[PDB]
Amino acid sequence: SKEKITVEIPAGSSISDISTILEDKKVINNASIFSFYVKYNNDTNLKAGNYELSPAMNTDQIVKKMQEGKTVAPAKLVIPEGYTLDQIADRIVAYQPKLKKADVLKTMDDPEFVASMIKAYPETVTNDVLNKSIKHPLEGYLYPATYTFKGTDVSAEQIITEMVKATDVNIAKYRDELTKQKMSVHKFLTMSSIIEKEATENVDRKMIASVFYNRLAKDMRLQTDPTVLYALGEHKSKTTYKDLEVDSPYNTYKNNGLPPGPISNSGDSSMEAALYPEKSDYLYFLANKVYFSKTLEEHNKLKE
Amino acid sequence: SKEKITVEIPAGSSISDISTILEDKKVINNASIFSFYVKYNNDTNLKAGNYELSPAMNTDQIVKKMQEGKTVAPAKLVIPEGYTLDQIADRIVAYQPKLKKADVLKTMDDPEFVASMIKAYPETVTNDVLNKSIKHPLEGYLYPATYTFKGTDVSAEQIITEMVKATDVNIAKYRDELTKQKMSVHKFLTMSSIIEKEATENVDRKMIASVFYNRLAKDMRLQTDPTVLYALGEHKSKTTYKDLEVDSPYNTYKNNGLPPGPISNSGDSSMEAALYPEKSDYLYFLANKVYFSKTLEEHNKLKE
Amino acid sequence: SKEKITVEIPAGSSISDISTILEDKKVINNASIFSFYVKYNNDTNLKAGNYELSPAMNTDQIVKKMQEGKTVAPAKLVIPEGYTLDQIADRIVAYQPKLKKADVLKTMDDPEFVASMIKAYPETVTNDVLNKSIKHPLEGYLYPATYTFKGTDVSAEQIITEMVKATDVNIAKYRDELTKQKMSVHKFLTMSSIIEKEATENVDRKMIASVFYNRLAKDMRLQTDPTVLYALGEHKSKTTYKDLEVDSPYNTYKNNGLPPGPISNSGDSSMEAALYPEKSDYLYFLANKVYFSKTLEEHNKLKE
Amino acid sequence: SKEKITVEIPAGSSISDISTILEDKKVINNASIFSFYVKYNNDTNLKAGNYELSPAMNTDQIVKKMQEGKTVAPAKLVIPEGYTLDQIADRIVAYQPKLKKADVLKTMDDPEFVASMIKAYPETVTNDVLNKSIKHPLEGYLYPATYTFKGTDVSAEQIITEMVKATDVNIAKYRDELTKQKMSVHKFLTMSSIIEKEATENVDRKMIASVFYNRLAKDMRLQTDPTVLYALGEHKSKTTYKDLEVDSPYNTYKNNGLPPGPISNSGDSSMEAALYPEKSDYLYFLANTKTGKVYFSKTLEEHNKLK
Amino acid sequence: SKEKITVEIPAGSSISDISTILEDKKVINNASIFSFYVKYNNDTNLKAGNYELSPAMNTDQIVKKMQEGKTVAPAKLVIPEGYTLDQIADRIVAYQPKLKKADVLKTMDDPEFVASMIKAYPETVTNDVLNKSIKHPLEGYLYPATYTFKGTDVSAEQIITEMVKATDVNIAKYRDELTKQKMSVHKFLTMSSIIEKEATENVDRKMIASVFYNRLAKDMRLQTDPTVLYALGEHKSKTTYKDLEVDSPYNTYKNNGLPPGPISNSGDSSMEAALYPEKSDYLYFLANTKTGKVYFSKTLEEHNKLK
Amino acid sequence: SKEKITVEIPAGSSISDISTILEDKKVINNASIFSFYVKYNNDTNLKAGNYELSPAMNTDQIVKKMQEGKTVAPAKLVIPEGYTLDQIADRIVAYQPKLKKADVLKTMDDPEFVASMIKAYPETVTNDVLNKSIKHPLEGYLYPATYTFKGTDVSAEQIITEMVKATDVNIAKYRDELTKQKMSVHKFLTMSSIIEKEATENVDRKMIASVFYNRLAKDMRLQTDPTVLYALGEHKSKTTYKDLEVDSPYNTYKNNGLPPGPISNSGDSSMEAALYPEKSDYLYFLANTKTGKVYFSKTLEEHNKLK
Ligand SMILES: [Cl-]
Ligand SMILES: [Cl-]
Ligand SMILES: [Cl-]
Ligand SMILES: [Cl-]
Ligand SMILES: [Cl-]
Ligand SMILES: [Cl-]
Ligand SMILES: [Cl-]
Ligand SMILES: [Cl-]
Ligand SMILES: [Cl-]
Ligand SMILES: [Cl-]
Repeated sequence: SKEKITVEIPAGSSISDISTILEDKKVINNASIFSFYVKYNNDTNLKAGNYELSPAMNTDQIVKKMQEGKTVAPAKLVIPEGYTLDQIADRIVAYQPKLKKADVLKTMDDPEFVASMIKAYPETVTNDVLNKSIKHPLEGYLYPATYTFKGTDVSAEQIITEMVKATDVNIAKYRDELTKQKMSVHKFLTMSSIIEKEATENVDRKMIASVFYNRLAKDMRLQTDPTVLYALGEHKSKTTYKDLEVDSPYNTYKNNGLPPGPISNSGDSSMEAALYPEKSDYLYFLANKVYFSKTLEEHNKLKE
Repeated sequence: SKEKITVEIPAGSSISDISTILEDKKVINNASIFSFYVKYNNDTNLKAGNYELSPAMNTDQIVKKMQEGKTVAPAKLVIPEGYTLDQIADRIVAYQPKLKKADVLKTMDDPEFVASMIKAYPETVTNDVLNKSIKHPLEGYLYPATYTFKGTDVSAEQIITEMVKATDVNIAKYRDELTKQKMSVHKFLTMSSIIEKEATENVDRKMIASVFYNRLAKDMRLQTDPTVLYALGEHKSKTTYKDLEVDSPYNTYKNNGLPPGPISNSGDSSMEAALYPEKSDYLYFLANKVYFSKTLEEHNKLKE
Repeated sequence: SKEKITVEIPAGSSISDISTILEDKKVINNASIFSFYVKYNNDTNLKAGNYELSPAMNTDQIVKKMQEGKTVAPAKLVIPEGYTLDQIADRIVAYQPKLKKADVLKTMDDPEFVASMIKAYPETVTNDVLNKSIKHPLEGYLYPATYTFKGTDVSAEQIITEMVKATDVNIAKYRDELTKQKMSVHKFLTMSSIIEKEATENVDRKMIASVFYNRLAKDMRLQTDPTVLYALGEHKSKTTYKDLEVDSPYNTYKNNGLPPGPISNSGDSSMEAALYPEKSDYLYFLANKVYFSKTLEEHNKLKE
Repeated sequence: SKEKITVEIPAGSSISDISTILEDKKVINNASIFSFYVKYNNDTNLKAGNYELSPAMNTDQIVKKMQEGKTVAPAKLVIPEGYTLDQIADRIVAYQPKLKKADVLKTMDDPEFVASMIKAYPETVTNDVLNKSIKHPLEGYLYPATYTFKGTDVSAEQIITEMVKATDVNIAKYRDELTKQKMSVHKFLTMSSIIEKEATENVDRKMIASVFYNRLAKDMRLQTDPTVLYALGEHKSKTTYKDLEVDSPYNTYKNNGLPPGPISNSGDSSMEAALYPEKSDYLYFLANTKTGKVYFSKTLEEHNKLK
Repeated sequence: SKEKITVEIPAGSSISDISTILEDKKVINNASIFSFYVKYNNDTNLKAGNYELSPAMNTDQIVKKMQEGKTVAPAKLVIPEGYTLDQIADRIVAYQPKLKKADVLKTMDDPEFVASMIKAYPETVTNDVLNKSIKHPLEGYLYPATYTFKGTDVSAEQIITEMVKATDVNIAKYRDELTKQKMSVHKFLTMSSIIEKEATENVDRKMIASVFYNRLAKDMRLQTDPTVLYALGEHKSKTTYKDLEVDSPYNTYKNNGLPPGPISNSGDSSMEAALYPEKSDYLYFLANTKTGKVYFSKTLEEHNKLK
Repeated sequence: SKEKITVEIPAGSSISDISTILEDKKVINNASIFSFYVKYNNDTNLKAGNYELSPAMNTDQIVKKMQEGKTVAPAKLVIPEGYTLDQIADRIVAYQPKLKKADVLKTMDDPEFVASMIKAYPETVTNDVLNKSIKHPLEGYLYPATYTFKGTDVSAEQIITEMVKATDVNIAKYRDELTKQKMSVHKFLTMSSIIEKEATENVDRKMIASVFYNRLAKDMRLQTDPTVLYALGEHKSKTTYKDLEVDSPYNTYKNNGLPPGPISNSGDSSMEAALYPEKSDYLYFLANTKTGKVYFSKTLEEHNKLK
């Protein structure tokens, strides 16, 4: 009654994770033993979410409540900012384990599914996503936020649709300014993503933005590493010299202008940054504390 | 529904084997714990075969499905080529564990059971198997292949009968050529078995056959080791000099001609080899790469 | 049906013992795990006896069959020869665990129970057992043999009564010879017990008997160690010099003649020995091979 | 030769907590079996912190590192913006483990140590820091940067001195403007700090600064939460109502003007804002408790409306 | 003194997989208890391969051999027929563990190493191996036999040289026939190889050879699967339809003639077949996907009928 | 300082078997936990035999003794009555472990060793032992007693010699009677042995002896089971019907007279019986398969009636 304890099970939680949350919250006495019960009975299909449980509630009543998903708040699909479709796919299958990563990736790039989004969100997803130079059409169109779903075994299509919708809803406030600058949504999101992937912790994004706009204006290549990493389709730390020679239109070391599309989704500061850049004469920047230099010399003479 | 996983349990699988296949296939989380469940409840009578299972299927529902043998494909009794009745008996009891090896061996050599085969497969099993010099009448008559059975607790007689039948069915294609060369089935199978036991991996069986026919024709003893090993009734690696003195009609070091019967069952290449030997003047061969020498000298001068 | 396995559980078997017999006989796969099941469910009241069990019989069906005592042959109370009432009491409580040793010992020496035996078996248990010099009246009257009982929670009185009855039944054959030599049952059993406790493995009991009769006849004390050990009420190996001074009528080092009664029950050879001693002039003997010497000197000069 | 996984064990973590983090991070295979090891051997004295572990690392070694507390020692001493002396003390202890937190705090506030700084950097640290109402004299005077030391048992005094020197060196460019506006280094760093703690990453700090100056010129209290939190010497995110009543000169809800000194150190961004604010009519500001987008409103009603 | 059981741990085997193989092979008694040992001690870095273990061998030793990967080192280097340079590279590494697979492959294809062979064995390895269209110049030139080396850190070059020398020595008997038919050693070894990969043990290779020659004389492509598999540098059993479309001069479904070079080494049986085929009218052949009995049919219809 | 418990591990004991005997004997507390230790460490090579263990003895030591087979070594070599050479061989090996059973048996039957005994003890071991029909020449000639040896690696020959010497010394008292009855030492020891194996402890051996002599004088076969069992070289309790048909001169069901030699050694009791039997008309005897009380009946019917 008033002896209730509210536990929170994040999406993608292992059996040990669940067991340990239950012990931390005093619902059960020993995490190992609960893990043993689960594996012994093969009750591994536990649903994430928030549950109202009580101490000395029989182990089977607990497990059964979790297998039936009788929650007080649903499981949370958290999609962070700076994520590629591939990374988002990892989260989706960790959240809805009956889905397989290869199928989710197939749906995201499916011509018929992509066309449905173009039709359903015409002012956000346009024919621009169909450029043959783009690797994955919806890259950058799945918005960073937490999502929940009421259905059972929800499809990858339903899940992805909500992430496109959130993008449509959340950039509505930027729409008049996009029209004022005659900037397509696609380019807006492209610029935001390159700003997103370079932006450190507390670094000023509006300055980073100004460096990229300044370079576009003077016909200098953006020479931004996260685009090369994206072309090679990998989420690694550094980029070697051999990587700088990757033959891809996303390679901003060998191609002038913005890449064919975004390389990830973006946060609001990166979006504000793209639309309202700072006015400066900076053409270079180095990350870690971020030093903006305005000449060829100052930058090269600012190593170590 | 579409969440089904097909698992395959080979005949003779231990509890650990079963447990591990279940973990490999993602039906259960932990092999040790399933092993523990089985032994704790004493549910050790699990039937081999193929099952349609799903993840998070309760452990008892899994075990119960395996105890009742509710399979999508039956258990497979695999009898390899080059096997003696004794080895086949090992497989039979591993496949149908309510049978005891001593009883299976008794049935194989039972006068009344042997006579029934002579009557049921008259063109394959003839009075030749009744020669008092033969150790085990049906040696070589149980064909190498995979067998399945629908009945419950099938008798050793039913099982053995099918292996005799398969021999009858599969040598039907060689029957006209046997008549053409006036070669009894018994001798055909005898020759095939000695070819089978000498044949290495990729060695040419038709040459080995020609050496044995050449020796028969010149009244030389076959001097083939697997026959001595057979006489001593053991499945060992080497044959010592004291073994070469075993007093048995199967001993081709002390008796001229083919032994009284086969020393094992044979594959199709060994059978083709027996009926269609190569024409050559080779009288010796040494195994490991197989070198055929055509004179007394060349062989002795080809050691190490 | 024909898959039955007969297991034998001796009286006094621990849980490990039971578990191990079940594994040895192939009824279960693992003794430890069965032990775990028993202790986990607290099903420790398993009845000894012989059971018809089968492999893959569910653990609970096995335990339940043993808790209900549904045996094919009852539990065996084995009483060996050369046992004191105290040792017999150990066996009784190990066989019928609801009884307590202190109560069983109380019943054995109870005046009213002793009198009932005198009344029920008048030609075997007589007033001689009431001599105030006797430590335990029925000492030696409980016969060595295996006993079984059909009742539930049988009383110590019922159990002891059967051991007195067996003595009455089994010495019936010696009765005419006892009358011929005018030897009371009490003395007969007393002599048998001292012969029983000295008798080694293959030593001749009729010679030992003759030494004790020879000593009685010449008024020499029997000087037999097991009587001193009995007086001190202990089942130990050796007897120190301080033990030889125990002030008890059972002490045959300080009292002439037979002790007041038996110091244990006896086997048939010891009984035959008491009634039909050998004729000799031996007055001493030393145990280990047993050397009988006929003079004071020969014995003392036969150490080490 | 081996791959290194950094794991973090939070303070107050139970044995199950630790086991499960190891399994999550793929250093061990099974959290239960690890819990059993710890209990069986009775190795329950496991220290919280950051460790560099390897998968397949023998269980004994893992446990032995946590028992002894052989945690990740940073190659360099990094001091970020918006940090108080207490937090700097942590980064210092983490970097030079032979030093104890209590001593480093004492050195910071040691009258003789503070007097030596007033003597060594007279243009930067002046008698202003000795004002009776200041909690910690050098609060705000240890510059945010990356420092390294050649020495072996580097003392807290040596380290702190390098941070005070960095401040002195790095504000040299603002000297001319400070002299022109007649703003003391102390009031300068005070504004900078209240600006620093109120700005999310991308916020326009020059507007935040203008609000404060506007309030200051209009005799309106600054009412900035970070100053309340600093008053309580507490590193939390939100302030309660009871906190707003705290008796302290640092409480800008109860006192007009700037607090007696800075509440943290500041980045160049904030320093520029302090000296070069924007000329505007804004007197209120609110950052979304979601996006971190700062909205400046001219009047009290406009501000309240944003709930 | 002790009995030795060889166990095989396949690549990608889980801990349960390993435990159960040990129990199956009777090296340990209980797979569960072994899994627990591995997890408790955190000895999860167990290398795949072949090991010589003994029953009753202390658990620590077992695990220690697998961790260190102290696998069965063959006394001799055996190279069977039908092997490609990649497979020879494995047998070499297994035999001389100090050598790495990547280097052995590089040596095989090293322009300077190949030129040295053309110089050392001029009657056997000629400029033919330097044809632009060949994947690996020495493919087919390393003879199948058993080799042994007295040396200590025998180099890949020494080893490969002995195999090339064996080829040179062992084809000496075919020289006279090659000269008479004017068949280069290179085309000789090419035929031999396509014959080798198409014959089950007992099949009549001289008929297989006649089919190929017949097709060759009739301008019919050889359409032999093994050449397609070799084109993909893949050691599988069956070829899919997508594989038959692979763009490569080695693809005998898309190009007439023999491939640019051999696809493996060959046994004497195949070599005889190449030089002494049977005179016949067969143009197709099919081996049972069951018995391995090869059926030669004269026409296209007769062939198709065997499904 | 410590209490010692002797435990016995029978041949073919499983790990559970061993664990449970240890628990029964109170050397360990819990059979399960011990089984787990054995399996976890993979110490499954536990030798059968008799061990002196102590309670609280560290588990590792217990297991280590059984692995190495460091069993209870008797201080002295005791040879009881009714023992055959095979059984004596066991007592010898148990006492002097460096010796192997197969060698001790060979020495016993070694022609040169036997000839040396015929030479060293000519009054006792004569050419009679070399009779073609005897299984083991010295069967019955190794006296039952307790022996001890000062030597270090005492040989089987030295040991056997002492037992043959004991026989020679200890039958000296019967010499005069043997000469008077003209009974060879060999027939003497033969009777003694068949008398020995047929007597329970307290049975009157002089009556058993009279039966045999009576049968012998009446040309009735002795039909004594122990001779049949000895014929089969088997140490069992009961003889089956198939055993009674065994082809051997030792089989007294198929041959008249005494067997070719003794079937074991004998105690003085049996020896006296052989030389001084009782004069009686008994021709049959039966010992209860319960009490071991021997009943002698004069005729065939009286005997059969006792079923
Ligand atoms: Cl607990
Ligand atoms: Cl697990
Ligand atoms: Cl087991
Ligand atoms: Cl349980
Ligand atoms: Cl349960
Ligand atoms: Cl696990
Ligand atoms: Cl086991
Ligand atoms: Cl442990
Ligand atoms: Cl341990
Ligand atoms: Cl316990």
